Amino acid sequence: SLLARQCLAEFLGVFVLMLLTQGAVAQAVTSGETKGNFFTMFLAGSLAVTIAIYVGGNVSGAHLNPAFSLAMCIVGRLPWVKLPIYILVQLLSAFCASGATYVLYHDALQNYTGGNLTVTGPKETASIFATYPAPYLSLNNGFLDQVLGTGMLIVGLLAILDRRNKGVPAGLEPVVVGMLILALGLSMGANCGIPLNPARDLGPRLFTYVAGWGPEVFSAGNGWWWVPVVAPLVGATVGTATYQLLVALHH
Amino acid sequence: HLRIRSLLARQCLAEFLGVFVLMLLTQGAVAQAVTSGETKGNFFTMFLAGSLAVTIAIYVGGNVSGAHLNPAFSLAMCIVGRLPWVKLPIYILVQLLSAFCASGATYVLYHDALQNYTGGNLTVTGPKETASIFATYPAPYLSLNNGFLDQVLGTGMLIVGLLAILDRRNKGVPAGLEPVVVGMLILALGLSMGANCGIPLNPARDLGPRLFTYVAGWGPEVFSAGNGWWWVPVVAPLVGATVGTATYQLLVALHH
Amino acid sequence: SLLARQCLAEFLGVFVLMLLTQGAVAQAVTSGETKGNFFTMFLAGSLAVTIAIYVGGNVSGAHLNPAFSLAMCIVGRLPWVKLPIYILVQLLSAFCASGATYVLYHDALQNYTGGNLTVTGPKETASIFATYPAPYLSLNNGFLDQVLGTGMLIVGLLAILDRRNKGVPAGLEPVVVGMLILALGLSMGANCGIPLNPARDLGPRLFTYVAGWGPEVFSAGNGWWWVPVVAPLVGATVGTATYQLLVALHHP
Amino acid sequence: IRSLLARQCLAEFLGVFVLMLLTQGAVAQAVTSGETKGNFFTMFLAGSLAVTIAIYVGGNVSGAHLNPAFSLAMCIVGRLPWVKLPIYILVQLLSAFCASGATYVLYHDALQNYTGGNLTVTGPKETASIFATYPAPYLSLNNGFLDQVLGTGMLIVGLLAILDRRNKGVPAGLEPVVVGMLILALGLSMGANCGIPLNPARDLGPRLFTYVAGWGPEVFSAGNGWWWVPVVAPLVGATVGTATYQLLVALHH
Ligand SMILES: CCCCCCCCCO[C@@H]1O[C@H](CO)[C@@H](O)[C@@H](O)[C@H]1O
Ligand SMILES: CCCCCCCCCO[C@@H]1O[C@H](CO)[C@@H](O)[C@@H](O)[C@H]1O
Ligand SMILES: CCCCCCCCCO[C@@H]1O[C@H](CO)[C@@H](O)[C@@H](O)[C@H]1O
Ligand SMILES: CCCCCCCCCO[C@@H]1O[C@H](CO)[C@@H](O)[C@@H](O)[C@H]1O
Ligand SMILES: CCCCCCCCCO[C@@H]1O[C@H](CO)[C@@H](O)[C@@H](O)[C@H]1O
Ligand SMILES: CCCCCCCCCO[C@@H]1O[C@H](CO)[C@@H](O)[C@@H](O)[C@H]1O
Ligand SMILES: CCCCCCCCCO[C@@H]1O[C@H](CO)[C@@H](O)[C@@H](O)[C@H]1O
Ligand SMILES: CCCCCCCCCO[C@@H]1O[C@H](CO)[C@@H](O)[C@@H](O)[C@H]1O
Ligand SMILES: CCCCCCCCCO[C@@H]1O[C@H](CO)[C@@H](O)[C@@H](O)[C@H]1O
Ligand SMILES: CCCCCCCCCO[C@@H]1O[C@H](CO)[C@@H](O)[C@@H](O)[C@H]1O
Ligand SMILES: CCCCCCCCCO[C@@H]1O[C@H](CO)[C@@H](O)[C@@H](O)[C@H]1O
Ligand SMILES: CCCCCCCCCO[C@@H]1O[C@H](CO)[C@@H](O)[C@@H](O)[C@H]1O
Ligand SMILES: CCCCCCCCCO[C@@H]1O[C@H](CO)[C@@H](O)[C@@H](O)[C@H]1O
Ligand SMILES: CCCCCCCCCO[C@@H]1O[C@H](CO)[C@@H](O)[C@@H](O)[C@H]1O
Ligand SMILES: CCCCCCCCCO[C@@H]1O[C@H](CO)[C@@H](O)[C@@H](O)[C@H]1O
Ligand SMILES: CCCCCCCCCO[C@@H]1O[C@H](CO)[C@@H](O)[C@@H](O)[C@H]1O
Repeated sequence: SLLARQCLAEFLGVFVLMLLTQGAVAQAVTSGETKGNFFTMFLAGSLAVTIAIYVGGNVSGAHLNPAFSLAMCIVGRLPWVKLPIYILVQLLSAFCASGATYVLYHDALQNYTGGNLTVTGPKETASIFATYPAPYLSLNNGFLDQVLGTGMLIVGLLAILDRRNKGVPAGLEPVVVGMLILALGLSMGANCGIPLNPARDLGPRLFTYVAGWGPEVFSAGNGWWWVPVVAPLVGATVGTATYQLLVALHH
Repeated sequence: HLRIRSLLARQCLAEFLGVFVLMLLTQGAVAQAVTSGETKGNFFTMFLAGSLAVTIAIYVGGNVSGAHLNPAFSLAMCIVGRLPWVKLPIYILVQLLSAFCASGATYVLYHDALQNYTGGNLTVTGPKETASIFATYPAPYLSLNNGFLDQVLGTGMLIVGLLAILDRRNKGVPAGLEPVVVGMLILALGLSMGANCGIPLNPARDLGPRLFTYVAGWGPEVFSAGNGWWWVPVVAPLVGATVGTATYQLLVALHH
Repeated sequence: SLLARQCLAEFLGVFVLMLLTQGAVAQAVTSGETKGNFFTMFLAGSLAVTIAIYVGGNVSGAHLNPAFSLAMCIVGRLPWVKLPIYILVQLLSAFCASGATYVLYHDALQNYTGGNLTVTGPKETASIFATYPAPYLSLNNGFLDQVLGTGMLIVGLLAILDRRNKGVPAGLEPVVVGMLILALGLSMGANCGIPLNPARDLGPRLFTYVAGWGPEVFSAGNGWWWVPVVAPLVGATVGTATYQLLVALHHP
Repeated sequence: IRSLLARQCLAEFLGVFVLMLLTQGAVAQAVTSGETKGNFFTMFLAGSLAVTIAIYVGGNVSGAHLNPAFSLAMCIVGRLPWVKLPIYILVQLLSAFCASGATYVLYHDALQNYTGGNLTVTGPKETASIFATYPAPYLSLNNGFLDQVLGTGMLIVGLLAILDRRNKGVPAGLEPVVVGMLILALGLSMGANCGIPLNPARDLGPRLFTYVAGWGPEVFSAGNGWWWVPVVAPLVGATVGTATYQLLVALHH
């Protein structure tokens, strides 16, 4: 079954993406920042994307991201009827990787918290799994952040995926994508941590909702949960339109 | 039916796109470090991000063969006869405009963080100054002379490298990796000669955003600060590109 | 017959691997973290794998790791009867490279330790050579940690080596492996370092046993020493069986 | 320039000059900023970037040598005439001396601000080590000599292996990048004892600069007379490294 094969690729790639991304936050948090910090988190996040894109068969393979799946539907490369299935698989995979992360870091989490799982405050561990905005950040500014960041990402991915573009060399495309993730992380990561990917954010938030952290994962940050869902989708639409226009202006 | 037939228009669009990306990533990383109280960025993160921005922007621009992104490089391309002189004012203006616009986007991207960091007080010098998010300012100890030399050298070295990567009489680095190697050059320059004044090496990258901060809340001190520093990142890199290009060219002439 | 050349490549590669890896820990610990830290240790271990793999003739050359050698047997690329030879050579090279590190950092060890060679305290230097778990880590968590990390490394190496995949540009395979090791170190290095390699751990632990640290190197961490030996082997087996199942799933 | 030796000397001067500007530049950036613009990691990283840039400048690994130790290796394998060895070393030495003056000028204002004009070799505000290397205070001469024999021997074996057109190694056009990875690995694993000068010209030439440029004879007496270890020990490392490389090739063929 082709759909099944496509679904396997999404599940595998999102799983590896999420393990490495979340593991790097758990490493920094539960170690008191003696084995990780903000830079380590951004770098491991960009290496996670490089590796996951390889796992998924490169940029032309798995999407790993509802935002990118939307972009593929817009340009005609993925049938609209398959979009919910992809997003479902990507969400489930991120949910499952959060469980793997929880088990990988069980002793470290227990040691750091004494078993007290919190969303805010000095020992909070909710942000190992999903993102939370900086304390100063309004919903509007956060929405803008993650329209711009995701639209930049999407235009970069589409230009790499576009075979008529002379860009990066065969077999290195995931490495350059990793470079862009790093650049975005270090230049646009301060407001709310470049989730850039609604499955990357909602799947794990749901995991922490049911695995001990409770409803505050949805009320925290002024109801922040829906911004990493909606804004990347807006960013993918605007980014796909921008890219399609640029192509039209060029030939 | 939307195809741009004019070559000049296509070239201008590339300048605009590449400079815009270069400047968003470059200024964003300074803003991230500054506004976060250095908990989300720092000097190293700024130097690394600025060299990543160059790599990414040169890909966006069509590799080193495509967009210039830099009035100093555009001068070099004229000097070696690859850009008609008459197009040079057009390129520089589009570069300036793109950098100005990208500063606007940075300002909107970091509005809440700026307000929180400054309480609304937009200063150019002092513990909480934020003008250096957009344009570059010299260390307090630096004279114009030393600052001038610093930018002549940094920019001259950059241009010579770009010329060597471009020159097809050389063996060249692998196709599709030029931008990565340019990025590595930018990183090296930032860690070895970025202390005096933040290595702008690009008049558009500096003046455009300085003009933005002039009108967007920082006032005329952006032009008086540093003993009238604003003109050094304009003139010195152009002097550096001229000396670098002349140096590259006789070296080549010297081996023929 | 290429057995002797195959052994030489294992010995050379492991030796560069261990010098660079251990040196970076010694540089960090011994300088009071003024010339190294957790991050340079993880990055140095990445560079070391990249350099050692070039030295060993790239991913299809020296194995450098009992867990990869085990994977080569399972998939039928290394004869089972050579597995004990490769592991022995890998173990011996890691033991010798620890001697080289000790000599390299002789004055710095004495300055850091005043001659007191311990495992566990504030001036402990045993973890320059072999890996010890975080104080909170149970043997269960540490075992799972190594099984997962090594399994991920091995799936990555299999996919790079497998010529049915489109591949990574020729002569950059080692650089991409190094990026995986960096990713593993930053995302799952906190529990017990990322030995990922039985010879890289047991070889040097044997060295510290006889070179001055004593039997504590085997009782510390609730008898930690066997976990970096057995867990990467289980990870190699589980990763290999997973790579082969996925693959078979895409064939008839 | 019709003279072959002339063009070869020019290549050595230009390569070493860039190597030194970038290498010393990063130490001045870290020291004179009070480590707000650089630190130990930055110095190691910029050192490794300087080498790959300078090796490009020189025409890749099969171009300029940039290093008395590597030229000795080239003489031993017959790829460079012995009678040209004192010439190469002298040009490498003088390039490093000239590059140190460029560093002093580039960082003139930063140096005055940091020292108040008192140039010292030891103590809280010493600036001598911007230009040349000094050993960790705990290090004996013997241990530093071993440190530089091993570090340089490993560098030389890597470089010979890359030069050796019989080896499948790095993609054409990226050999200087992999050498720079090597220099970073060496800096992070073996840079604590005395930096990783690995290069007699990189060390002596700058030391002679600071000697005449205001730091005085103490650059030669500091570190229990340390100055000759980064001169002699890389030469022994190159010799040992070259024999080792030749042994290993023979062991395969
Ligand atoms: C664990 C660290 C590195 C693992 C790297 C795996 C690289 C090989 C992946 O190839 C792709 O796998 C997809 C499944 O996801 C399939 O759809 C298939 O088409 C194939 O082309
Ligand atoms: C799998 C899709 C289902 C996800 C739905 C989870 C969101 C449930 C709504 O939670 C509420 O969100 C408000 C913001 O609207 C917050 O103010 C807060 O009070 C919170 O209680
Ligand atoms: C990262 C943002 C940049 C995305 C821009 C996508 C534009 C695609 C350009 O296509 C190329 O345009 C040339 C003319 O310019 C043509 O001759 C032809 O070669 C065509 O294939
Ligand atoms: C993040 C890395 C992205 C790699 C590939 C992006 C570049 C692909 C298109 O580039 C170039 O767009 C220029 C406009 O800027 C045009 O002039 C056009 O001729 C085109 O060729
Ligand atoms: C780190 C950035 C430094 C700038 C890179 C310089 C690019 C010039 C590439 O051309 C050639 O690369 C060849 C490899 O084959 C070498 O032989 C060398 O002769 C040179 O002619
Ligand atoms: C429209 C593009 C040009 C941008 C701004 C033009 C120059 C602004 C000049 O400002 C003045 O420059 C003097 C010279 O350094 C300083 O001493 C100080 O008096 C400053 O107030
Ligand atoms: C920092 C480095 C910048 C200086 C650039 C020096 C360029 C040297 C001139 O080119 C060289 O001319 C040789 C003979 O004319 C050719 O055989 C070929 O080798 C070519 O590469
Ligand atoms: C700084 C790293 C530079 C490395 C440049 C290339 C290294 C070449 C390694 O050669 C390999 O040596 C193996 C012995 O270990 C042998 O098995 C042999 O087959 C050979 O292929
Ligand atoms: C203590 C365990 C640590 C290393 C693992 C040892 C693996 C032993 C495998 O033996 C081999 O099994 C093959 C298939 O099972 C058989 O074909 C046969 O060739 C036999 O020789
Ligand atoms: C489950 C997938 C198993 C795939 C394992 C087989 C890997 C193929 C080995 O590669 C080959 O190794 C040679 C040396 O042995 C090299 O010289 C080169 O020719 C290379 O192509
Ligand atoms: C740091 C990440 C390390 C993982 C490297 C993963 C294996 C790379 C093998 O080559 C890749 O094979 C894929 C499967 O065919 C293709 O999709 C193609 O794009 C190609 O590049
Ligand atoms: C050259 C390598 C030799 C192989 C090393 C394996 C021997 C390890 C045994 O440790 C023993 O653990 C005891 C705990 O009961 C200690 O009290 C003491 O008896 C010690 O001897
Ligand atoms: C060639 C491999 C030989 C290595 C043998 C190591 C000796 C075994 C370690 O001794 C004991 O292990 C116990 C449980 O593991 C610990 O609780 C502790 O009491 C320790 O002293
Ligand atoms: C920061 C500046 C980066 C410039 C990189 C320049 C790389 C091109 C240098 O090519 C080589 O120049 C040698 C002179 O040194 C000559 O011998 C000649 O044979 C040529 O092949
Ligand atoms: C630090 C690296 C150690 C150097 C080891 C080099 C000796 C191996 C030489 O033979 C290797 O094998 C084949 C011929 O033997 C070819 O592939 C050849 O080009 C080389 O690869
Ligand atoms: C080719 C140029 C050679 C440069 C070196 C020549 C000067 C030697 C330095 O003099 C003395 O060296 C003694 C030997 O260690 C030290 O004890 C120390 O007191 C120092 O004063």
